[PDB]
Amino acid sequence: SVTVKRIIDNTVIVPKLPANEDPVEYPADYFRKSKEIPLYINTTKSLSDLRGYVYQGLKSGNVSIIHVNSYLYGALKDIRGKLDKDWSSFGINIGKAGDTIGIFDLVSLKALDGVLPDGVSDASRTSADDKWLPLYLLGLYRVGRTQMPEYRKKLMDGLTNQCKMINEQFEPLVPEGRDIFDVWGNDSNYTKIVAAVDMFFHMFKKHECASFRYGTIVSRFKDCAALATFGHLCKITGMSTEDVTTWILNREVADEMVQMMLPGQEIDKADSYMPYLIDFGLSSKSPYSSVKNPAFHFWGQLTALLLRSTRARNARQPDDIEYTSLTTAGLLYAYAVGSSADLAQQFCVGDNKYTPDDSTGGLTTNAPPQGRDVVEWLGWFEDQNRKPTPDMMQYAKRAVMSLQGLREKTIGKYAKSEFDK
Amino acid sequence: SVTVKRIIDNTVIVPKLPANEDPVEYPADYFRKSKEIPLYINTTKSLSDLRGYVYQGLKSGNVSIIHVNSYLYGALKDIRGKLDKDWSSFGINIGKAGDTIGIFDLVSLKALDGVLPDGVSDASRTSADDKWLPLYLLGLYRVGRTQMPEYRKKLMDGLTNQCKMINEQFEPLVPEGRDIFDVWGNDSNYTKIVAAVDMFFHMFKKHECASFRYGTIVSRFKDCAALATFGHLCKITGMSTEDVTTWILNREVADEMVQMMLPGQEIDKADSYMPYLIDFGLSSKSPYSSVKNPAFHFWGQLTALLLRSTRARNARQPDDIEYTSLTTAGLLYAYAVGSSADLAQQFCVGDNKYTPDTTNAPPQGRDVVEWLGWFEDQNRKPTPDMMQYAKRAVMSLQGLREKTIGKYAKSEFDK
RNA sequence: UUUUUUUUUUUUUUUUUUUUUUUUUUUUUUUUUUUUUUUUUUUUU
Repeated sequence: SVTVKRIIDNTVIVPKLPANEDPVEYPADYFRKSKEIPLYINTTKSLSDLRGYVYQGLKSGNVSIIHVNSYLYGALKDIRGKLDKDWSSFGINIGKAGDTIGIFDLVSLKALDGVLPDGVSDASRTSADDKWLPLYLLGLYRVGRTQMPEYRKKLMDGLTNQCKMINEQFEPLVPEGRDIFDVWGNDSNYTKIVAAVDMFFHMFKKHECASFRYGTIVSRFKDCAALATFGHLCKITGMSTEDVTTWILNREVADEMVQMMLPGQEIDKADSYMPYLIDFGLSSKSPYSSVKNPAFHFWGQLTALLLRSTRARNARQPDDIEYTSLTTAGLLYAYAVGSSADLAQQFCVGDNKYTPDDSTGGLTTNAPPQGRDVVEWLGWFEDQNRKPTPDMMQYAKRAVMSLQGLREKTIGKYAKSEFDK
Repeated sequence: SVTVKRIIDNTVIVPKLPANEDPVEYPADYFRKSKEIPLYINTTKSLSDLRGYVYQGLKSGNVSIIHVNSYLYGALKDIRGKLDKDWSSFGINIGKAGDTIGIFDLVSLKALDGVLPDGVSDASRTSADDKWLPLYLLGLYRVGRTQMPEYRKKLMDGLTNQCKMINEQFEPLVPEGRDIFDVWGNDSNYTKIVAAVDMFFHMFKKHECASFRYGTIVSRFKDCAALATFGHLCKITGMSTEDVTTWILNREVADEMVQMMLPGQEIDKADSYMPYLIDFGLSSKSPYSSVKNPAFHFWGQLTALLLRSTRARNARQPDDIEYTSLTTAGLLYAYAVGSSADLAQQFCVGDNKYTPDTTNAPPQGRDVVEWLGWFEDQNRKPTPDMMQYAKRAVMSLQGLREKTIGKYAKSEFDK
């Protein structure tokens, strides 16, 4: 309808509305530009010194990020790990058959000049070093993310990990909520280390030091929720990835989907850079984020909730998506899966059940399709005047009533308002 | 009916009522007049000094706006940012062709003479300067707007931002509510800076200092709510902008609409001056305001509420609009969209579903004409199903502030 | 006794402001107050 007129007086009006941008950036379409990920670990002073500046700065309640980065690089240059097979991503050849490589085999540059305390702090601290101190430093990255009292839930475990080798304790005193170390995550160089470590131990899963993954793990797939919700959807319906896809039933979800499955981005790859696209700063607007995939995110989570997901009762309810239609589509999917059990004899002793029996005996009209086929159901749905039948509605009610403790703006609370009146 | 007579005695009466004015002012119809936006950053004394007068005045509990403006101009003349493509708005050619430009490439004049403390304050403060001090100053603009305890919600984040570089803390002590800095927003020169900064970093989205956008952002589209509600309406119904338009069903909403879509105002433009029409003082009565688009604003928000918007349960309920009719029209729109799911197979494996296969059964899709007609058939009075639809949309809403269209909606439909 | 709205008037008549506002919306990115890994009956000589 490129053209709209106003009837009263036959004048043209040209409906337009403010431009929005934030185009996503994929990982591949970046190793076009550079062919290395720069890690500006700056000053290169003694490790013995650095071990000091931190062990102090920590107990103190302030310590330069610049210092901790430098210390980490220091205690982590263990060139451990022997390449099982080969290894390469996005063209970059990280190593190969049994080469020996270490964490920072992901691209080190140095820089700047200014620091803090002079040359050499308090010698008091020894090689109660690598062992555990780095783990702490990395641990805090995880803790620095959660905005809620749950943080002290993690820190608890964050140290009841820790105790392993020396049995120390707390270091700061100040809660968090953003101010303390909670802002380390804002240091492009810090994150790059966290990512490099996680990506590294994800490969050498078995390694005395692979315990460092604690707290370094919440960097893997950071800002890739949509991919995850898609994964859960499959697991939770029993359907294949291609079958689940066909059940997508509104454009902007298909749009979203197409956007996520763009090829040659290595998402199905074992150990690639793609999962850390954010923390290595490969991309500044993830294509797989839940906020750039709102329609999908809603549909997928609402559906899983109707199918009894626990995860899904607390997902966030995006804004500016087409709710009513998104949820009608979810209901249907949920209803189809919900009433047609896979159900098929699996083992036997000489006597199977052949499902056959002259498969026609009950309702032939408004009895809904047998299996889980989009076409059968779409058609059945047409037959129903494209308006949810009372049973579906009943299905939804019995899935959302008896949910309790629902945070507002979650799709849990949305679902319960919509269906359990 | 230019003529009204009184039956009892055949005398003419001439109904008239008080004149109202506030005609709107568009942005374009202004770069007719001037061709520059004047920024009277006054005194031009040392930055080192200024850094002082504020760092003091702040911790104190009073500091001249005049000073802070000057300080800002001081720490912000970073001529950073290299023009990606070209850049021009309303005729004004801001930059070009790989040019390098900085924030204040939007028109500086100087003025007046009088100030406050003498020449040089407390040297105590250094270049813990640009880094973070300006951000604070700008941050306050945002905080200075909200009239509610939510302000300390923003200031919280307003500093837990802050904490990056230096880790400082509070500066005033006195809450807010209009008195402290909450009045900086009244300084035509202050705002002009806020706008210039926002408009600048909206262009150079990627820039070490682009973090300054915090708190400078609520100036973008300030007093342009109607435009926003129209955008949400589209997003929330799934309809195109031209299709949504056709669902407008009462004159004064069409009037309103026509007013908003006046051409050559650059509203669909990426980075124009239009969004900052108020803070650059391009216009003193926005055409896009919610108060100059009441009917639209009501209709648009009511409809979105029926369609499950969360945003919309708290919109304000304008006065002096035609409620009953405005809401009948909204209901219908909401009912149409609400019952006809887009619903269409999108991916396949060799076997698509071809959709191919009464009286008071309502139209199939979402077409105004089909529905208008169906509605005629219904004696232009909402059927029991619609009414039911409305109820199930508004009951189970809780926590409604009064004068919101949330509360209006719940009173009308969930008896 | 004579009185009688616990009425008053003087003007009034939104415990409305119009100057601009109107999601007690938002840096951005983002969103199970998920997860180290192993487990996961606050089962047991």
